[PDB]
Amino acid sequence: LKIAEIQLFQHDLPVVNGPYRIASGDVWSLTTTIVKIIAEDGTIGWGETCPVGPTYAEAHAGGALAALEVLASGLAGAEALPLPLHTRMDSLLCGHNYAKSALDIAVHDLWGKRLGVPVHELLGGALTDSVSSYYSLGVMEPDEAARQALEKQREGYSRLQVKLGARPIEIDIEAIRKVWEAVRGTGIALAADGNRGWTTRDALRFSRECPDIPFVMEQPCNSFEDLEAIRPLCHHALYMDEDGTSLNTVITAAATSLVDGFGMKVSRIGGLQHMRAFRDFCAARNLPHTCDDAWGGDIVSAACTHIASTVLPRLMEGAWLAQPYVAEHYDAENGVRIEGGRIRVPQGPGLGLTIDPERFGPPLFSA
Amino acid sequence: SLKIAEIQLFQHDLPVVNGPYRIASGDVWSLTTTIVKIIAEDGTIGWGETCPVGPTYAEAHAGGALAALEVLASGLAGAEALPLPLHTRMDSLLCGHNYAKSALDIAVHDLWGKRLGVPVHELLGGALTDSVSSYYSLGVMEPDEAARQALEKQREGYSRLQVKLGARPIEIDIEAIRKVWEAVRGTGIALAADGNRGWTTRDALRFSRECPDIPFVMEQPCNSFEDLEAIRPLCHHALYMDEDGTSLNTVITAAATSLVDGFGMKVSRIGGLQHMRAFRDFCAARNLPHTCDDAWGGDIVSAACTHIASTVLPRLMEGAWLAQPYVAEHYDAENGVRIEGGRIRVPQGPGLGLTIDPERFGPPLFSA
Amino acid sequence: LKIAEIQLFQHDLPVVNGPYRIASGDVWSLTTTIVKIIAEDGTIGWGETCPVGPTYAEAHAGGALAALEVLASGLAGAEALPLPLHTRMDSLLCGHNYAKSALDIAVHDLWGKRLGVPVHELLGGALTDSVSSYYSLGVMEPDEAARQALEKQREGYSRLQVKLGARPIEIDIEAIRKVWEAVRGTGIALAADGNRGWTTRDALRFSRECPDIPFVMEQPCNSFEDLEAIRPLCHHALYMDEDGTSLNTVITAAATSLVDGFGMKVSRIGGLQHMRAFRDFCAARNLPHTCDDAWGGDIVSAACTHIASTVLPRLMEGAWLAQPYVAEHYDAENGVRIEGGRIRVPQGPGLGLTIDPERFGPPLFSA
Amino acid sequence: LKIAEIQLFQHDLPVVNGPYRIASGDVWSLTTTIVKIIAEDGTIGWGETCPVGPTYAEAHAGGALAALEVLASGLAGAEALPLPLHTRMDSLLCGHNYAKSALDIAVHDLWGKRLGVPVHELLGGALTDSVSSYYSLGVMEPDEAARQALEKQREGYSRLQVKLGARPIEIDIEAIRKVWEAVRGTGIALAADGNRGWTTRDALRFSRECPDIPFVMEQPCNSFEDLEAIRPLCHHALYMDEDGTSLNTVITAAATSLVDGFGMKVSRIGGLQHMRAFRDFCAARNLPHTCDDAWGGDIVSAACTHIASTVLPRLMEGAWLAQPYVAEHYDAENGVRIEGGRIRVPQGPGLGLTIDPERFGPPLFSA
Amino acid sequence: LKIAEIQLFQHDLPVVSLTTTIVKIIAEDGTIGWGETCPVGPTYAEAHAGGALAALEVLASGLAGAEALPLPLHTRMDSLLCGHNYAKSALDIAVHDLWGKRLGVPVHELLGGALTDSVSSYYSLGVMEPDEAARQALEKQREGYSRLQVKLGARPIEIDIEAIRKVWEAVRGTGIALAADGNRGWTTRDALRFSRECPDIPFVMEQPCNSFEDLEAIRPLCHHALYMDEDGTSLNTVITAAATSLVDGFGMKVSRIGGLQHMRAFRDFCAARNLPHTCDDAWGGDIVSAACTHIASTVLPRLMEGAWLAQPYVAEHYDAENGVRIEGGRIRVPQGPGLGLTIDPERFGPPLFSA
Ligand SMILES: C[N+]1(C)C[C@H](O)C[C@H]1C(=O)[O-]
Ligand SMILES: C[N+]1(C)C[C@H](O)C[C@H]1C(=O)[O-]
Ligand SMILES: C[N+]1(C)C[C@H](O)C[C@H]1C(=O)[O-]
Ligand SMILES: C[N+]1(C)C[C@H](O)C[C@H]1C(=O)[O-]
Ligand SMILES: C[N+]1(C)C[C@H](O)C[C@H]1C(=O)[O-]
Ligand SMILES: [Mg+2]
Ligand SMILES: [Mg+2]
Ligand SMILES: [Mg+2]
Ligand SMILES: [Mg+2]
Ligand SMILES: [Mg+2]
Ligand code: NI
Ligand code: NI
Repeated sequence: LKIAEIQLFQHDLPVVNGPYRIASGDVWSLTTTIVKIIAEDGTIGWGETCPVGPTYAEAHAGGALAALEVLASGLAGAEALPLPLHTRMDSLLCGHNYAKSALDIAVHDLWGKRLGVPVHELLGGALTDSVSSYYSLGVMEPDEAARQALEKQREGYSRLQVKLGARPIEIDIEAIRKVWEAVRGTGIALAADGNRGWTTRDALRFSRECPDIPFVMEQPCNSFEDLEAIRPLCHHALYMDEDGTSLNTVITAAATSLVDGFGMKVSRIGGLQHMRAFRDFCAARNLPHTCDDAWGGDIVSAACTHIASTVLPRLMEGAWLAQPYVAEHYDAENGVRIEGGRIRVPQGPGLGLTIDPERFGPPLFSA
Repeated sequence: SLKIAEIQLFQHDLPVVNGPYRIASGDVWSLTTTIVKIIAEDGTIGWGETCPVGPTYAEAHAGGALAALEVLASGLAGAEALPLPLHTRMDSLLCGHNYAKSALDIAVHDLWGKRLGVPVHELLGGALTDSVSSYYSLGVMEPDEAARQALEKQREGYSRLQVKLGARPIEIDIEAIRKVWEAVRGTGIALAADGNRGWTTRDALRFSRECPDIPFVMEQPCNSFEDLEAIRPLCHHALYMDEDGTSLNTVITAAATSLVDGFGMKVSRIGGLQHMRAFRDFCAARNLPHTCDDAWGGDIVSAACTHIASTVLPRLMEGAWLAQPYVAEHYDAENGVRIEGGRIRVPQGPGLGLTIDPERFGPPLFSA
Repeated sequence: LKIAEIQLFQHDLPVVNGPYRIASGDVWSLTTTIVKIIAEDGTIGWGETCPVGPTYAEAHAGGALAALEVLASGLAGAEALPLPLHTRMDSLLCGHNYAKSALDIAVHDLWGKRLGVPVHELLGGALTDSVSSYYSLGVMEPDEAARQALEKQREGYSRLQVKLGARPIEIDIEAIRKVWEAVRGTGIALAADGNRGWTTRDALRFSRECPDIPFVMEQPCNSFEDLEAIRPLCHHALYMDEDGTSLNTVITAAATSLVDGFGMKVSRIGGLQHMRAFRDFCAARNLPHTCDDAWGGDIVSAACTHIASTVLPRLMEGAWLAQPYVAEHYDAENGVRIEGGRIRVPQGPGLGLTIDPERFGPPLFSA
Repeated sequence: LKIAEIQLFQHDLPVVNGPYRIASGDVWSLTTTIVKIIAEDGTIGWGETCPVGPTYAEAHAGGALAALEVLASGLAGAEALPLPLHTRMDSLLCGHNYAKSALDIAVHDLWGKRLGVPVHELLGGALTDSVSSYYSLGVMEPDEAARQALEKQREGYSRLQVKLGARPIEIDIEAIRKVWEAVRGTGIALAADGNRGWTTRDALRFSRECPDIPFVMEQPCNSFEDLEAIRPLCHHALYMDEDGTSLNTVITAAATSLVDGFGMKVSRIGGLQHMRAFRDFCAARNLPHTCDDAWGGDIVSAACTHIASTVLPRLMEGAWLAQPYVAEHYDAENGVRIEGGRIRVPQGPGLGLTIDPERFGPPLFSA
Repeated sequence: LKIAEIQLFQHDLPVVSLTTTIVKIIAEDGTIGWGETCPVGPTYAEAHAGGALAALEVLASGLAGAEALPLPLHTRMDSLLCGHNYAKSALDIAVHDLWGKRLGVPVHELLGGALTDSVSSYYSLGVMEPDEAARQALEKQREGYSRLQVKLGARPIEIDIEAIRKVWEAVRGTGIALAADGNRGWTTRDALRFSRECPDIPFVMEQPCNSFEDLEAIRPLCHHALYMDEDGTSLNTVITAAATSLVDGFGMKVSRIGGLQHMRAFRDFCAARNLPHTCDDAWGGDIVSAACTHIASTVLPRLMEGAWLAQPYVAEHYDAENGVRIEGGRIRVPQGPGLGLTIDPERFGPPLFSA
């Protein structure tokens, strides 16, 4: 089955209860980029990519659109299968995983609709009908973080990510301690996310002062080299997030045993094809990981949920979704949502979405 | 959610045409293959196969295949016929025994493709090519004769030659590789020197040191992972792992430490197509060439290897070796894959692309 | 003296007060595989191998029988001595140490009977007339683990292994702490056996939270690579168990100083010939080790007791026997047993057992 | 002096007598992206960035424009100095060095015009009035490469880069051998550029077969990890080019002594501010390097020539310019050009260019 | 069976003399076992005849009542004296002799079972003029030796290189294995040169330099195999060397490693790691040579680089009938009980020392 046409759209998503505060930069609203692939038989597949602001990673909305124009321009006539798609995409544009991801998601949607099976089947088969999620607390005053921590634990979340940084480390330590005192005993898993915001000096301190607090340190420092620096000097587990920019890079990290796990985003790694290989890699190495993306609506969230359902539950640290912060569903009936801290896995063909072909207005670009 | 309703096991002898096939770790005259038939609840069937290359090549043998498949089969009825649910269930029934698990994995991919009406290569992500390269394996033999066969095989169209060495003085192995190279230099054919675990580090160092002018890769020259690590910083020839690549975990250790420049990879050793496709993706990310082989087998094994090989970037695919030229019979005489002009046409039918008579292998040895 | 005939049998050993709980898979009852070697003069030697279920290690009862069939089929005519035996066995079948072990044990039994000396003499000579043992606590409720631990210390065991895993690490930590509370001050040695069940994340936490508890961490993680990962980050001693699958691998581990000691099983290493080499390696390196096997009756237990008797007591962490969990003795008079937490070493020829040749019924296979 | 306005333009540059063949992908024509910064007093500075096709690196013309739109939109009121500029740019957009480079170049042009001094003075002071260059031979038949090598050597180039790859390694070896047979005896420097195109297998072979040929191996393989893999196994010097994506990564490479030198592009490292730091790092480490960019007209070429003039000549491997492949000059009088294999350094204020404010037509974007 | 008495003797072994030290262990039933240790003079290793005797007096004085088995023996010996492996080796050999005699089986059976009835040997060429070495090399190849060790050093590296090239030219085509033994005599500077100039000559470099550290220095810079000899002073050190893959093989001496009990462990270690090794000792008569031959017979022949014996340089036998000897470059393995020797209890005269 061949790609006949590709259409590109953008749409705004304002942060409900915003802003969402991250040490690398806060977000109040997001411009998502939507891909529709149309097959020669008229069937469609949807894809999406939505950077969380322009400073979180090497990605932005205008960049997604520009890269997708290049990719779309060379894709008519290509087979709508993941390996042929990626081979063609790599021949048109180097890098830009986050743009490539949107086309990859759309191909998986189209493929599943063609064969009449859910994307999770195409990814090897779901191991579960519902997946755990985790809640991310933005950088905030310690007492409020403690208050929300308990609130989200009572709502059913199995894991809590505490965002830190962009302020003195004293306050970050105060925050993690207060959150811990609020939720200790509940068995909820704890991640301290520095979002590249800490010098090695302060990362060493954070771990050294808190041996009694069972957080994992998620991307505390700004580079792969700084993770290597602190690894032999921190007795807490270390997780890579922002630095995991390719399958190659994660292979370097986990075979050198630099980290004990990953925050992983579908768009950063280049789509479900590479996310599936990443999952298989982590399973082989017994390394827990999340199944996230940067931001987005129903399309992104469906993609993450489908991949998350194929991960051994003990290794799946949770699928984080932007859903609670997004005031819209592209598909009000079937769009995934967090319920009791968990997410029900879609069972329809493809991503499990029915979205009107003209939902996102006239195309910004067609090829 | 199509479930497995019944599993049947069989064994069948495959005598080596023009045998024996000579390896440093153990010669082979005839091989016992183990066949799995998975019957789904709608009566659709999937075939799988595993056939160790004698009992001394690797930690695997025909009797062991059957015994492990009995344990796996006994706990598999009612399982979903999808790769991840299958492997999760299999791992809950029996630790290790990748070569046995591989047969069930292949059968599940066959059944899955038939249910969906698509070839196994589609299920593995999509073929990049309609035909794949192969390589010829010259057994350990007299040097001038190795050279004569090497040229014959090059002229048949093989893109790559594997020269089997070992179980004799290193002097002779060096003589062989030089005679072979003299015969084919200038044809551009790729060259692998396979020590088949047979060299001490002493002799491996010598083999590389004496032949900088011969562009072989050294395939599994020594007996262990540690010995590969020993010679790696002291050999200026590329090094490939084969026998030591016993799990996804192990190959990840090897390639991210850059111990090797490539792999001979066998579907059964890695535990089936599910793991082989992850391995493929790992090699693609690392730009590491690899083969797509298995130990031995008939049409079922050979189809499995051809399907995965079709999904590899041709510049990284060192060839799919098949036992086909050494196997007198085809299970499916019409659709069974075969080597023609040193290459292999990729099957396009649903599943593995085979139709095998349900009673081809006689009554089941075991059913569960 | 040459081997004239080999006979194979299987026998079921139901777990007394079962099941025995392991993170890698629990056990309710076990099929043991018995080897009888008949020499050309009619003298017999017995051997045995019994995996602890099919998921603990790469070994199962059906695999033992299948491998022993191949080995037995090429063994008539071989000298009944350890090196000629292993040389012939390696020419017939690659690997399968647990099967090869049964034939090795039988050869040592036969050899000792021919020469009129105990197996411990053939292994270099016993250093003691009784050996220490250790008790293995299955995964259980922390308070009950603590109660059983004190009870076993009071029986006279010099060491306790606490099995952990297949549940949240919080509970494993609660268990080790409560066990320690119960037995501290008695000087009983403590092992915390993760049985390959912990991610590196959780292994780091287990050590980090408990510097005050003198456990060794026995095989906390699933691979050699994960042991390498946590080694520079845990201040507790690390022991290898399941990963010690050959003399080659042990040499890698202990000369890189990856571990401070070993759980070692006779079947995993391939028999008494390799176990005595292993013992000599540990003595040269001052590394303590156990002298165990997976499971089995009188034959396995005799083998473990004989090798254990030749180890310097300060390095011998104990010989664990399945005996207390096995209802029946093959030789009720001479079969070894744990008394006051210790085991009296047999002094008769060979393994020190006399088993009726028809004890296990007719042979399943003869060659 | 503050920035009052930023204008963005694009312009076509067809490869004179192309294509220019690279393993990572050939080029027939390039779209350049031009920046004009206007200060509050009306003085202007010009900048430029022109990726060499979309597959050479993680950069493309559409991406340059999209990123520059984001950057320009937040730069009004910023001080026209390198550190204030980069600090502001980094607060607006993560990464995208190739886009940031264009604004950096425009800032240096403006700054030099305000102070009445050449950019090379602002960079610390030129050490020479003319700089060496090197000629890059595209991938071509070995016989043709050898003849072109001979012609360029006789023309006066001090160094030749031979582009290789995207074909059997046998042909690359034939090519470097013939080039060597042509230029041995002339003293010209030789670089063999694999352009990320070789597996480690083939890179090992290329070096092993040619110890008598004094090439440096420039970026033979596809990743930093692959350079690390071959480094202890190749007796030829190794240079990094494509992998040198930030000052951070260069520091990792040269302090671990992974490489003996660099091909460095101004746009990849993020502009003249970072190129100057890179220059100082190479001087401290005694590591030779080029002063190139990916492609471009007079603006890019001026920037490269200015930085190149400040490098110790013995460490300056040459400033490669796209000029011979570019039909037009933005400033026909003052635009730099290669003559006798060398480049005369401009001496006017700023970059030393006068370009009509309307040369590129109406702005595509203004902020 | 307990040790009742231990007697020590010294004897001047005439050459074709060196002071050998003989141990007789007498069991309580009157059964005797013979052991021996004989350093090659005082400068080759940290060992000498006077030291052997002094250490053996200490060991003998605390051994009455000990069990005549290898592990009880070594446990008691280590409790009486630290190190002195070469002295301990003599008692270890005597214990194995006595044990085999008691059970009526050869030492090779007690060591796990012989894999062959005859073992390969190798010839050691002393440091000599290059043309002479080449002439003798061919001579010894034609006698049937499967391996040739060329001793080098104590002179300019230029001449060592000339010597190895001339030897190789003389014997290439015969398949004889070649070892270049630097005898700790080369600086790393010269060891690097020796390998670098000779990639075409298939020697292994046996102990080229003076320390373990120097072997570590040259290992990543030499494309020739490296063997350890003199530095292999304990099982512990061997484990360090071979698991770090510092070397590709060993020259190993029974006395240096502390006797047959430790040599057997070393053999098993090399078999696990696929590392070839010799089975030698420093010097000695029939007792030392029997011990080496028994352990050598239990090694996989492909891994056994040869048992070197002092026998052709020793002008007498303790047991002329059963003493091992090299014939056609190989050694027939003894088959009688113990070491396979019958030596008169009064052969060496009255004890120098008894305990
Ligand atoms: C919590 N996230 C998954 C959502 C944001 O995009 C930030 C990210 C993270 O873990 O850093
Ligand atoms: C050539 N093979 C694929 C066939 C045998 O199974 C041996 C194997 C190899 O590469 O060694
Ligand atoms: C305690 N054991 C010896 C008995 C089982 O076989 C498990 C084993 C262990 O230490 O893991
Ligand atoms: C020679 N260059 C500077 C021109 C192209 O942009 C490629 C580059 C290189 O060195 O690879
Ligand atoms: C050849 N040896 C065994 C005898 C001498 O004692 C020297 C020694 C060696 O290999 O160095
Ligand atoms: Mg994060
Ligand atoms: Mg192979
Ligand atoms: Mg254990
Ligand atoms: Mg370059
Ligand atoms: Mg020596
Ligand atoms: Ni510490
Ligand atoms: Ni070299």
